[PDB]
Formats: sequence, C-alpha cells, structure tokens
Amino acid sequence: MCLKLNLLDHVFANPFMNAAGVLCSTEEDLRCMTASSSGALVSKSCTSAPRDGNPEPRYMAFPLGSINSMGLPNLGFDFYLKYASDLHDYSKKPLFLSISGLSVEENVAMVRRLAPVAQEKGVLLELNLSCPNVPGKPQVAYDFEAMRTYLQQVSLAYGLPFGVKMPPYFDIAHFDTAAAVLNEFPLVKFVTCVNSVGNGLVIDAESESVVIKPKQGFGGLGGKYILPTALANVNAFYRRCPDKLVFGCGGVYSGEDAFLHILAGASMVQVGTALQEEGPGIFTRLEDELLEIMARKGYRTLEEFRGRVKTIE
Amino acid sequence: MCLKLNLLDHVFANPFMNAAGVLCSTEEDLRCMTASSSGALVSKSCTSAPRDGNPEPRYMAFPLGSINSMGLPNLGFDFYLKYASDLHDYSKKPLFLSISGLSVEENVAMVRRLAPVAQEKGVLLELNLSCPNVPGKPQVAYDFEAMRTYLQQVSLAYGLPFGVKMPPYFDIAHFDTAAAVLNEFPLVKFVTCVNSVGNGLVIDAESESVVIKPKQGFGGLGGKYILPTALANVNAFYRRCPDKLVFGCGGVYSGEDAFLHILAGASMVQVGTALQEEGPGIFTRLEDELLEIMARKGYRTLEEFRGRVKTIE
Ligand SMILES: Cc1cc2nc3c(=O)[nH]c(=O)nc-3n(C[C@H](O)[C@H](O)[C@H](O)COP(=O)(O)O)c2cc1C
Ligand SMILES: Cc1cc2nc3c(=O)[nH]c(=O)nc-3n(C[C@H](O)[C@H](O)[C@H](O)COP(=O)(O)O)c2cc1C
Ligand SMILES: CC(C)(C)CCc1c(C(=O)O)[nH]c(=O)[nH]c1=O
Ligand SMILES: CC(C)(C)CCc1c(C(=O)O)[nH]c(=O)[nH]c1=O
Repeated sequence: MCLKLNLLDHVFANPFMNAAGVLCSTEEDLRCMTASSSGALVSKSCTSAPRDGNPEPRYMAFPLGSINSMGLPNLGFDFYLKYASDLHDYSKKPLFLSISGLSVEENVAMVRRLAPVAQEKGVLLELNLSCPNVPGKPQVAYDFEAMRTYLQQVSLAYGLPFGVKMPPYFDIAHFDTAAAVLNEFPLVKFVTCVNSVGNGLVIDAESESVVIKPKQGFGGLGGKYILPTALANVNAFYRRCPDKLVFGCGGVYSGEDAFLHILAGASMVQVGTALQEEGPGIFTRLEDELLEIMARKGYRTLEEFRGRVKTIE
Repeated sequence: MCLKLNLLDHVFANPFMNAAGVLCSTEEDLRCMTASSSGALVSKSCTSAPRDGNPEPRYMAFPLGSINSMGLPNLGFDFYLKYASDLHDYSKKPLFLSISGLSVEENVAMVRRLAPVAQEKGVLLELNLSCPNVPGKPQVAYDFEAMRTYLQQVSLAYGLPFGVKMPPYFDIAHFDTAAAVLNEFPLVKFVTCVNSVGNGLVIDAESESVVIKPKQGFGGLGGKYILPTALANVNAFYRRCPDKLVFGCGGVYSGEDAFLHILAGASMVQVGTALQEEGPGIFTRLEDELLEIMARKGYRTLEEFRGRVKTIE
C-alpha cells in the first residue's frame, strides 16, 4: 500500500504539501516544512521587493476555518531564489516556488531569473493568478483577458513547465472559459485549485466587530467552509484539462478530506488552514488516515482511485 | 419586547421569513408558512409554465449545510398569482412572490400581470437573477450588461417597487460594479444577498459518489458553509446602496446568526437550509434567541444595531 507519486519529473513520498502562504515565509518555516513528513513544500508567494503586508490582526481562525487579508508579506524574490538555489535540500523532497508579482512585468522579471535555477536544481514554479492587477479591476484570474496576457508573457519568459494557482469559480461558464484559456498554454502542466474564497466577512457577535483589520474586515476564506467549493473546482478542471495535472487545495483536515480531493482528480493535495492551526505534525496524521481508508477499500495506489468519483446515472 | 418593523409600506411582526424555494412551492407549503410565526413568506421562484425540475436526488443536507440542483420545479406563474390574488391572507403577514423567467421577455410578461395584483393586494416582487446553465453564457447577475437589461425592462414593465435576489460576489470590483448597476434603478428598493454559492460539489467517501444526480453532482451550497460569504455580501451592498434595503440570506441557524446578518445591515432575514431541515418551528426559536441576545446587550430595537458592525481602526 503506497502513497508515492511520480510526476513533473520528480518523485514524491506522498501527495501532501503545505498551501502557499502557510508555514513557508521564512528560512525557519521552509526548514520546518522540509523536516516534516510532507511529500513536498511550496514557498510563500513573493514579490520583487520584500513586503511587510497588511496591518494586524490579519488572519483569524475558528472551528469552521479561517479568514485572511495578509497583504502578501514576504521576504522578497531574492530570498526565495537563494533558498531554492543554495539552501533547500532536494534529497529530502521537491520544492515549489510561488510568485505573485503586482504586474505582468514584475512576474516576467522574476520568472526570467528563476529559469536557470529551475533547470539546474529542479525547483518548480507555481504562478499565483490571484495576483491583484490594476486596482478597481477584478483579480487577474477573474479577468480572462488579463489572465491570457499573463500566461503568454510568462510562458515566453520562462520557457519551462510550470503551474498556476487559481481562485475558485462558481459558474459553469467560468469553468469553461477558464479551462479553455489554460489549455492554450502547453507549458502549464499543473493547475492548483483553489485559493481562498474571496472577500468573506467574519463578525464576532460578542464584540459586534469584524475580526481582521484590513479591508473593513473582508478577507479570503479557508478551511471547512470551502471543501465542497474546492472539490468542485478540482473536478471541473480535472475534467476540462485532460493533458494537465490538478493539485487540490481547500478544506483538508483529514485523510478522508484528502481522499475526496483525490477522487475528484487531485494529484498533490495542499493543506492550509488546518496546517496553520495544527502544525506540521498534521502530515503524519493525514498519511495514516489516508492509508487506513485505502486499506479498508482495498486500494493499493493513488492512481487506482484518482479522478474516479462516481456520478449518479 | 417585540420585534415588529415597517419596510416597503408593510408592517412585519419580526424580520424572519423563508428563503425562496424552501417550504413555498405548493398551496400546502404556503399555507404552512402563513401559519408559522415568520414575519413574512416568499413563494418558490416561478416560470410562465409549470416545471418538473431536475431528476432526484436533487437536494441533500449535511451537518454543515446543503447542496441542490432542483432545476426550478414550480407550479407555474398562474398558480402563484392566483395564490397572491385570491388565497393568501394578508392580515396574517406580507407576501413576496419570486419570479425567475428563462428570458427577459418571460420576466416582462409575468411582471405586467403581477402589477395590478401588487397594486390591489400589496404582494411584493422578488426578482431572481439566477437561472439554469446555458453553455457559452454566464448567469445573469454575473454578466453586468445582461443584468442592467433585465432591470431596465422589468422596471419599465412593472412600474412599482420591487427587489432583486442576488448571487454572491467574491471580488471588490464586482461589488462596486453590481451595486452601481442596481443603483441605476430607483424602483429596486431591496436587494436580497445571497442566493446559494454556485456549483459546489459534495462527494460521499463511503460510496465514492457525488450525492445529487443532476449536473454530475454540482449544485448550489447553502447553510453553514456560506455564512461569511453571505455577511460580506449583505454588508457590501448595505454600504454601497444607501437608498435601498438589504435582506440577508445565507447560513442562518440561530438568533445569533440573524443578529450578525442585522449587524451587517439586513432588514429582513431569510432562512433556507435550516428551515428545510428543522421545519417551521424554527421561527419561534429564532425570534426567542434574537430577543435574548438583544436583551443581554440592552438593545430595544433592531434599528439600534442594524448595519452597526464595527471595523478595527
Ligand atoms: C495566512 C494565509 C496566507 C496565504 N497566502 C497565500 C499565498 O501567499 N499564496 C497563495 O497562492 N495562496 C495563499 N493562501 C491560500 C492558501 O494557499 C489556500 O489556497 C487557502 O487557504 C485554501 O486552503 P485551506 O482551506 O487549506 O486553508 C493563504 C492562506 C492563508 C490562510
Ligand atoms: C431546495 C432549495 C431550493 C431553492 N430555490 C430557490 C428559488 O426557487 N429561488 C431563489 O431565489 N433561491 C432559491 N434557493 C436559494 C435560497 O433561497 C437561499 O438563497 C440559499 O439556500 C442560501 O440560504 P441558506 O444558507 O439559508 O440555505 C433554494 C435553496 C434550496 C436549498
Ligand atoms: C491575495 C494576494 C495578496 C494578492 C496574494 C497572496 C495571497 C494572500 C495574502 O497574502 O493576502 N492570501 C490568500 O488567501 N491568498 C493569496 O493568494
Ligand atoms: C438556480 C435556478 C435553477 C436557476 C433558479 C432557482 C434556484 C434553484 C433551483 O430551483 O435549483 N436553487 C437555488 O439554490 N437557487 C435558485 O435560485
């Protein structure tokens, strides 16, 4: 019975990794994730310059999940590139590097410089398509023209296989359009579904107040709130992008949640809110729990059930 | 203390009502809602002709909420109009009629016929800006030009105060654009936020199957999953539409949940999943719970805290 995966020319002991932004901002974080039982790790989404991000409190968690408006705090590209180039031990597990430039030019400049490190060390790029574009316009992945622009430019400037982190969609027309745009780009080898469910609002009844400071309390939702949304998106893209991989992210607290992602079509499975709350010990528990479900059902490998969700009739 | 209120030239004993589509399809259902302790009721969204809707199972509920792809099953406009004009007892509570024609023309045809009944009897219109998938086009409230068209045409055809049922948005630009569109129409006097969160996917781990039959298991989410989404939309529209009322819908199981909706800006508070699950007795509990929260805080009226959620600095 086996949780191993071989994909994108790397070998992974198991499908679990952190979700970008959780336990991956500092060298200490990245070493912690590397020491954990996860099968891979991804670095905090970065910008060309270091950023302090938004005022605190900017993340809060609750029994049903989390809300955040972190504002892209990060040590800057040079740091994550140096981590990839010189510090990460690839004999432990594969590394993904997430980038989230504030304009297309910023993303192009970073991917040009990551390319030789990707070639030499095998660091994998996750391009964060919830990067904000011009203020007053929707996030890039919700503006299909901008999305196409970003993927054109990045494909040309990078020239190697990469992946994209997608926000959740809620309309079949959007699944259809988004997947078609992604399918225009052969170097997009994986699609990570999903980022946080945008601009929720958590209110504390006792204090009659919002719980995070930025944006009058509005922020991205993770955790139990978003599992069915995440599963839908994983399956919508799995079905629409048959020559790509789908990585699942959202609402994973247990091997059963991970099993559902995989049935929906997930290859790798990312863990955000639950990892933030539980810490990196969660990866042993998830592995154990998933292996137990597999043993009860008689499945020996992940590919025996990946994408095999049954429909009715 | 009593929680009676005055909106849209009607008097309401309390802010609670069913959400459209729940306990409101047949004459029996409407009679049951009238006999409940709810402050108002709304009828199932109707089309010009009767519809059977989608194959069953088409609704499923779980501890954290529900998923549905009912397919607009309804008895047809003639039935709801007849209910409004001859059967409903207006001395018990106000009635809202939801319409959801499949084209602008169908909606116009229905509203022309509702107008004289709204004049004579005081039935209120909730126009549902959600529809079945049509390949190649987004849902109407997600296509801002189509939405402005529906509203121009209905406003002209109806000529009386009405409200609109909105799907959730997830992007601040979208809030700004949608609110701008609604504010073009002075007859749109209330906005109901929100309809179900579109196209989630619930999978049963034991059977490895989706749980509803239509649309390969994809359907709208309600219940606990959507409360922060619902609060965000209530508050975003309450902020952006100062000359309209906002009605909250989404994730209400307790007086505390309703309290949060009212804090975010809700005038009326609609109950969908929790009503479907618990039955019409839920309304006495919700009132009791909301009055208890008010009494412990020293609030004597809804007006004292409606829209008064606090932000941090
Ligand atoms: C504190 C925090 C920071 C995040 N930062 C990033 C980020 O830098 N880049 C990114 O793609 N997603 C980011 N996300 C989104 C997570 O990667 C993830 O998509 C989302 O939380 C959903 O998964 P979950 O339900 O496991 O939390 C962040 C989430 C949290 C809670
Ligand atoms: C079984 C079912 C039928 C529904 N039918 C309609 C409808 O006909 N018109 C409509 O505007 N919303 C309809 N909805 C959406 C609800 O009115 C409501 O917006 C949604 O369920 C969110 O509220 P909740 O969290 O209380 O369930 C329906 C929901 C359910 C669960
Ligand atoms: C949302 C952005 C600030 C534009 C990018 C980073 C990010 C953050 C964040 O740093 O605020 N939070 C998330 O939930 N998802 C993200 O992708
Ligand atoms: C979704 C439609 C079928 C387009 C309209 C009726 C409706 C339904 C429905 O009848 O399936 N379900 C909901 O969650 N919201 C709705 O507004």
